[PDB]
Amino acid sequence: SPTYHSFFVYCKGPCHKVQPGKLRVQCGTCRQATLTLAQGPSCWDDVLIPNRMSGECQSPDCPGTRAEFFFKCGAHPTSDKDTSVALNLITNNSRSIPCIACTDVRNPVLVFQCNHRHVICLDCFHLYCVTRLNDRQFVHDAQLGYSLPCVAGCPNSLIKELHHFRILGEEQYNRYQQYGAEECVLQMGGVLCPRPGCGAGLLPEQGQRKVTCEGGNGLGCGFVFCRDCKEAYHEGECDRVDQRAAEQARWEEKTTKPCPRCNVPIEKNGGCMHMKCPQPQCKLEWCWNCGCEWNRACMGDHWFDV
Ligand SMILES: [Zn+2]
Ligand SMILES: [Zn+2]
Ligand SMILES: [Zn+2]
Ligand SMILES: [Zn+2]
Ligand SMILES: [Zn+2]
Ligand SMILES: [Zn+2]
Ligand SMILES: [Zn+2]
Ligand SMILES: [Zn+2]
Repeated sequence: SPTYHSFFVYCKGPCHKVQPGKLRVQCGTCRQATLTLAQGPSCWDDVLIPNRMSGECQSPDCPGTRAEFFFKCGAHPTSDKDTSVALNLITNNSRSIPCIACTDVRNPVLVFQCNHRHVICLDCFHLYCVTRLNDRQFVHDAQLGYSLPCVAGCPNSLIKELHHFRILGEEQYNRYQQYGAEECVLQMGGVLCPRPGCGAGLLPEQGQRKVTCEGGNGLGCGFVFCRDCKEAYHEGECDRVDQRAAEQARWEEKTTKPCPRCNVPIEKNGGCMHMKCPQPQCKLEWCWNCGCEWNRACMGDHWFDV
Protein backbone atom coordinates (compact mmCIF):
# COMPACT_ATOMS: atom_id res chain seq x y z
CA SER A 1 0.00 0.00 0.00
CA PRO A 2 1.14 3.56 -0.84
CA THR A 3 0.90 6.01 2.07
CA TYR A 4 -2.47 7.67 2.60
CA HIS A 5 -1.97 11.43 2.93
CA SER A 6 -4.71 13.56 4.40
CA PHE A 7 -2.56 16.67 4.73
CA PHE A 8 -0.68 18.93 2.34
CA VAL A 9 1.61 21.82 3.19
CA TYR A 10 3.78 24.32 1.33
CA CYS A 11 7.41 23.78 2.25
CA LYS A 12 9.58 26.92 2.17
CA GLY A 13 12.73 24.84 1.80
CA PRO A 14 14.46 22.77 0.82
CA CYS A 15 11.41 21.66 -1.15
CA HIS A 16 9.96 24.99 -2.30
CA LYS A 17 6.73 23.33 -3.39
CA VAL A 18 3.65 21.55 -2.11
CA GLN A 19 4.41 18.26 -0.30
CA PRO A 20 2.38 15.81 1.79
CA GLY A 21 2.65 16.87 5.42
CA LYS A 22 2.69 15.46 8.92
CA LEU A 23 0.27 16.59 11.61
CA ARG A 24 1.69 17.20 15.07
CA VAL A 25 0.49 18.52 18.43
CA GLN A 26 2.16 20.17 21.44
CA CYS A 27 1.24 21.73 24.78
CA GLY A 28 0.19 25.34 24.22
CA THR A 29 1.94 26.27 27.46
CA CYS A 30 5.38 24.64 27.34
CA ARG A 31 5.51 23.89 23.58
CA GLN A 32 6.54 20.23 24.01
CA ALA A 33 5.24 17.10 22.27
CA THR A 34 3.75 15.86 25.53
CA LEU A 35 0.15 17.00 25.09
CA THR A 36 -2.11 13.97 25.48
CA LEU A 37 -5.57 14.24 23.94
CA ALA A 38 -8.65 12.56 25.42
CA GLN A 39 -9.83 12.19 21.82
CA GLY A 40 -8.06 13.06 18.58
CA PRO A 41 -8.98 15.69 15.93
CA SER A 42 -11.77 14.94 13.43
CA CYS A 43 -11.75 17.93 11.08
CA TRP A 44 -9.79 20.95 9.90
CA ASP A 45 -11.59 23.18 12.42
CA ASP A 46 -10.14 21.04 15.24
CA VAL A 47 -6.57 21.72 14.11
CA LEU A 48 -6.75 25.22 12.56
CA ILE A 49 -8.76 27.10 15.19
CA PRO A 50 -6.71 28.01 18.29
CA ASN A 51 -7.82 26.49 21.62
CA ARG A 52 -10.53 24.40 19.89
CA MET A 53 -9.20 21.21 21.50
CA SER A 54 -7.94 20.28 24.95
CA GLY A 55 -5.98 17.64 26.81
CA GLU A 56 -3.43 17.22 29.57
CA CYS A 57 0.32 17.84 29.41
CA GLN A 58 2.42 14.89 30.54
CA SER A 59 5.48 17.11 31.08
CA PRO A 60 6.70 17.24 34.69
CA ASP A 61 5.24 20.28 36.50
CA CYS A 62 3.24 21.59 33.56
CA PRO A 63 -0.44 22.60 33.97
CA GLY A 64 -0.98 23.18 30.24
CA THR A 65 -4.15 21.87 28.65
CA ARG A 66 -4.26 23.71 25.35
CA ALA A 67 -3.74 21.52 22.28
CA GLU A 68 -1.57 23.33 19.73
CA PHE A 69 -1.47 21.79 16.25
CA PHE A 70 1.10 22.42 13.53
CA PHE A 71 2.26 20.70 10.35
CA LYS A 72 5.66 19.71 8.96
CA CYS A 73 6.88 18.77 5.49
CA GLY A 74 6.85 15.01 4.94
CA ALA A 75 9.54 14.91 2.25
CA HIS A 76 12.52 14.84 4.57
CA PRO A 77 13.54 14.85 8.19
CA THR A 78 12.48 18.07 9.92
CA SER A 79 12.98 19.76 13.26
CA ASP A 80 9.86 20.28 15.40
CA LYS A 81 10.53 23.99 14.85
CA ASP A 82 10.49 23.68 11.05
CA THR A 83 6.72 24.13 10.65
CA SER A 84 4.87 24.56 7.37
CA VAL A 85 1.51 26.12 6.58
CA ALA A 86 -1.38 23.76 5.89
CA LEU A 87 -3.13 24.05 2.52
CA ASN A 88 -6.42 23.05 4.12
CA LEU A 89 -8.34 23.10 0.84
CA ILE A 90 -6.14 20.37 -0.65
CA THR A 91 -7.87 17.04 -0.17
CA ASN A 92 -7.15 13.34 -0.60
CA ASN A 93 -9.25 12.24 -3.57
CA SER A 94 -10.62 9.11 -1.88
CA ARG A 95 -13.93 9.55 -3.69
CA SER A 96 -12.29 9.65 -7.14
CA ILE A 97 -14.25 12.80 -8.11
CA PRO A 98 -13.27 14.02 -11.61
CA CYS A 99 -11.64 17.42 -12.19
CA ILE A 100 -13.86 20.31 -13.24
CA ALA A 101 -11.51 21.36 -16.03
CA CYS A 102 -9.76 18.33 -17.53
CA THR A 103 -12.21 15.70 -16.16
CA ASP A 104 -9.29 13.52 -15.05
CA VAL A 105 -9.23 11.76 -11.68
CA ARG A 106 -6.14 12.92 -9.79
CA ASN A 107 -4.75 13.07 -6.26
CA PRO A 108 -4.61 15.23 -4.42
CA VAL A 109 -7.18 17.85 -5.37
CA LEU A 110 -8.33 21.29 -4.22
CA VAL A 111 -11.94 21.54 -3.02
CA PHE A 112 -13.52 25.00 -3.00
CA GLN A 113 -15.68 26.13 -0.08
CA CYS A 114 -18.69 27.05 -2.20
CA ASN A 115 -22.03 25.27 -1.65
CA HIS A 116 -21.51 22.75 -4.46
CA ARG A 117 -17.96 22.14 -3.23
CA HIS A 118 -16.45 21.90 -6.71
CA VAL A 119 -13.25 19.96 -7.23
CA ILE A 120 -10.17 20.92 -9.24
CA CYS A 121 -6.77 19.29 -9.72
CA LEU A 122 -3.55 21.04 -8.76
CA ASP A 123 -2.34 21.35 -12.33
CA CYS A 124 -5.60 22.98 -13.41
CA PHE A 125 -5.69 25.16 -10.28
CA HIS A 126 -2.28 26.43 -11.30
CA LEU A 127 -3.55 27.32 -14.78
CA TYR A 128 -6.63 29.12 -13.42
CA CYS A 129 -4.40 31.16 -11.12
CA VAL A 130 -1.81 32.11 -13.73
CA THR A 131 -4.47 33.14 -16.24
CA ARG A 132 -6.34 35.28 -13.72
CA LEU A 133 -3.03 36.80 -12.70
CA ASN A 134 -2.03 37.65 -16.29
CA ASP A 135 -5.46 39.02 -17.24
CA ARG A 136 -5.29 40.91 -13.94
CA GLN A 137 -8.60 39.51 -12.73
CA PHE A 138 -8.01 38.74 -9.08
CA VAL A 139 -10.84 39.79 -6.75
CA HIS A 140 -10.10 42.43 -4.10
CA ASP A 141 -11.47 41.63 -0.66
CA ALA A 142 -12.26 43.85 2.25
CA GLN A 143 -8.90 44.15 3.92
CA LEU A 144 -8.36 40.46 3.26
CA GLY A 145 -6.28 40.85 0.12
CA TYR A 146 -6.47 39.45 -3.38
CA SER A 147 -8.04 36.00 -3.80
CA LEU A 148 -9.97 33.90 -6.33
CA PRO A 149 -13.40 32.25 -6.07
CA CYS A 150 -14.34 28.80 -7.39
CA VAL A 151 -13.60 28.42 -11.11
CA ALA A 152 -17.34 27.85 -11.66
CA GLY A 153 -17.87 31.46 -10.62
CA CYS A 154 -19.78 30.39 -7.51
CA PRO A 155 -20.56 32.99 -4.81
CA ASN A 156 -19.11 32.81 -1.28
CA SER A 157 -16.20 30.80 -2.62
CA LEU A 158 -13.24 33.16 -2.18
CA ILE A 159 -10.13 31.39 -0.90
CA LYS A 160 -9.54 32.71 2.64
CA GLU A 161 -6.23 30.93 3.09
CA LEU A 162 -3.98 33.04 0.87
CA HIS A 163 -1.05 30.65 1.17
CA HIS A 164 -2.88 28.42 -1.31
CA PHE A 165 -1.37 30.70 -3.91
CA ARG A 166 2.09 29.37 -3.06
CA ILE A 167 1.32 26.44 -5.34
CA LEU A 168 1.93 28.82 -8.26
CA GLY A 169 5.66 28.64 -7.67
CA GLU A 170 8.02 31.33 -6.38
CA GLU A 171 7.94 33.41 -9.58
CA GLN A 172 4.18 33.55 -9.97
CA TYR A 173 3.63 33.78 -6.22
CA ASN A 174 5.96 36.83 -6.02
CA ARG A 175 3.90 38.51 -8.72
CA TYR A 176 0.71 37.74 -6.80
CA GLN A 177 2.13 39.22 -3.62
CA GLN A 178 2.94 42.34 -5.63
CA TYR A 179 -0.52 42.42 -7.21
CA GLY A 180 -1.83 45.13 -4.90
CA ALA A 181 1.12 47.46 -5.40
CA GLU A 182 0.69 47.12 -9.17
CA GLU A 183 -3.02 47.84 -8.94
CA CYS A 184 -2.36 50.89 -6.82
CA VAL A 185 0.33 52.36 -9.05
CA LEU A 186 -2.19 52.22 -11.90
CA GLN A 187 -4.95 53.78 -9.81
CA MET A 188 -2.61 56.64 -8.99
CA GLY A 189 -2.42 57.28 -12.73
CA GLY A 190 0.98 55.60 -12.95
CA VAL A 191 2.11 53.18 -15.65
CA LEU A 192 3.94 49.83 -15.89
CA CYS A 193 7.15 49.40 -17.85
CA PRO A 194 6.04 47.95 -21.21
CA ARG A 195 9.05 45.57 -21.20
CA PRO A 196 7.65 42.14 -20.12
CA GLY A 197 10.87 41.28 -18.32
CA CYS A 198 10.78 44.42 -16.26
CA GLY A 199 7.24 45.68 -15.73
CA ALA A 200 8.23 48.18 -13.04
CA GLY A 201 5.52 50.31 -11.46
CA LEU A 202 6.37 53.89 -12.44
CA LEU A 203 4.94 57.22 -11.31
CA PRO A 204 6.20 59.82 -13.78
CA GLU A 205 5.17 63.50 -13.63
CA GLN A 206 1.47 63.96 -14.30
CA GLY A 207 0.92 64.96 -17.93
CA GLN A 208 4.44 63.89 -18.94
CA ARG A 209 4.34 61.71 -22.07
CA LYS A 210 8.01 60.76 -22.01
CA VAL A 211 8.57 58.16 -19.31
CA THR A 212 11.86 56.65 -18.22
CA CYS A 213 11.88 53.34 -16.39
CA GLU A 214 13.63 54.45 -13.19
CA GLY A 215 12.68 54.94 -9.55
CA GLY A 216 13.16 54.36 -5.84
CA ASN A 217 16.39 52.74 -4.66
CA GLY A 218 17.91 51.81 -8.03
CA LEU A 219 14.75 50.33 -9.50
CA GLY A 220 14.47 50.56 -13.28
CA CYS A 221 15.60 49.15 -16.61
CA GLY A 222 16.32 52.45 -18.34
CA PHE A 223 13.80 51.98 -21.12
CA VAL A 224 12.40 55.23 -22.47
CA PHE A 225 8.93 55.03 -23.88
CA CYS A 226 5.80 56.95 -24.82
CA ARG A 227 3.14 56.76 -22.16
CA ASP A 228 0.21 56.60 -24.57
CA CYS A 229 1.10 53.78 -26.98
CA LYS A 230 3.71 52.07 -24.76
CA GLU A 231 6.17 51.95 -27.68
CA ALA A 232 9.71 53.40 -27.46
CA TYR A 233 9.68 57.20 -27.18
CA HIS A 234 8.75 58.88 -30.47
CA GLU A 235 9.03 62.59 -31.30
CA GLY A 236 5.71 62.90 -33.09
CA GLU A 237 2.38 61.17 -32.55
CA CYS A 238 0.89 57.77 -31.72
CA ASP A 239 -0.98 55.69 -34.31
CA ARG A 240 -15.24 29.21 -18.76
CA VAL A 241 -16.78 25.99 -17.41
CA ASP A 242 -18.45 22.87 -18.85
CA GLN A 243 -21.86 22.32 -17.21
CA ARG A 244 -21.56 18.52 -17.13
CA ALA A 245 -17.96 18.60 -15.83
CA ALA A 246 -19.05 20.97 -13.07
CA GLU A 247 -21.87 18.61 -12.04
CA GLN A 248 -19.47 15.66 -12.04
CA ALA A 249 -16.82 17.59 -10.11
CA ARG A 250 -18.76 17.87 -6.87
CA TRP A 251 -17.32 16.64 -3.61
CA GLU A 252 -20.61 15.39 -2.15
CA GLU A 253 -21.14 12.56 -4.67
CA LYS A 254 -18.04 2.12 4.65
CA THR A 255 -19.90 3.23 7.79
CA THR A 256 -19.05 0.23 9.96
CA LYS A 257 -16.06 -2.11 9.88
CA PRO A 258 -15.37 -5.23 11.96
CA CYS A 259 -12.67 -4.78 14.59
CA PRO A 260 -9.53 -6.39 13.22
CA ARG A 261 -8.70 -8.34 16.39
CA CYS A 262 -12.11 -9.39 17.76
CA ASN A 263 -14.40 -8.76 14.78
CA VAL A 264 -17.27 -6.99 16.57
CA PRO A 265 -18.37 -4.12 14.34
CA ILE A 266 -17.66 -0.47 15.01
CA GLU A 267 -19.33 2.64 13.58
CA LYS A 268 -17.17 5.53 12.40
CA ASN A 269 -17.36 8.34 14.98
CA GLY A 270 -16.43 11.47 13.05
CA GLY A 271 -13.49 12.00 10.71
CA CYS A 272 -10.90 10.73 13.20
CA MET A 273 -9.08 7.51 12.18
CA HIS A 274 -8.30 6.51 15.78
CA MET A 275 -10.58 3.53 16.52
CA LYS A 276 -10.98 2.15 20.03
CA CYS A 277 -12.59 -1.27 20.50
CA PRO A 278 -15.05 -0.95 23.42
CA GLN A 279 -15.06 -4.74 23.88
CA PRO A 280 -13.39 -5.64 27.24
CA GLN A 281 -11.88 -8.84 25.91
CA CYS A 282 -10.19 -6.99 23.12
CA LYS A 283 -9.65 -3.23 23.50
CA LEU A 284 -7.68 -2.92 20.24
CA GLU A 285 -6.80 0.62 19.20
CA TRP A 286 -6.56 0.81 15.41
CA CYS A 287 -6.53 2.93 12.29
CA TRP A 288 -9.83 3.03 10.39
CA ASN A 289 -8.05 3.43 7.02
CA CYS A 290 -5.20 0.97 7.27
CA GLY A 291 -6.73 -1.58 9.62
CA CYS A 292 -3.46 -1.79 11.57
CA GLU A 293 -2.70 -1.00 15.21
CA TRP A 294 -2.79 2.70 16.09
CA ASN A 295 0.59 4.41 15.75
CA ARG A 296 2.48 7.67 15.21
CA ALA A 297 2.82 7.28 11.43
CA CYS A 298 -0.95 7.10 11.20
CA MET A 299 -1.42 10.17 13.40
CA GLY A 300 1.03 12.09 11.26
CA ASP A 301 -0.16 10.95 7.87
CA HIS A 302 -3.91 10.90 8.53
CA TRP A 303 -5.02 11.52 12.08
CA PHE A 304 -8.35 12.46 10.64
CA ASP A 305 -9.74 12.16 7.12
CA VAL A 306 -11.81 14.37 4.88
ZN1 LIG B 1 10.11 19.97 2.38
ZN1 LIG C 1 3.12 21.56 28.71
ZN1 LIG D 1 -17.91 26.06 -7.04
ZN1 LIG E 1 -7.69 19.23 -13.84
ZN1 LIG F 1 11.55 48.86 -17.26
ZN1 LIG G 1 3.17 57.08 -28.57
ZN1 LIG H 1 -11.89 -5.65 19.08
ZN1 LIG I 1 -3.48 4.51 8.92
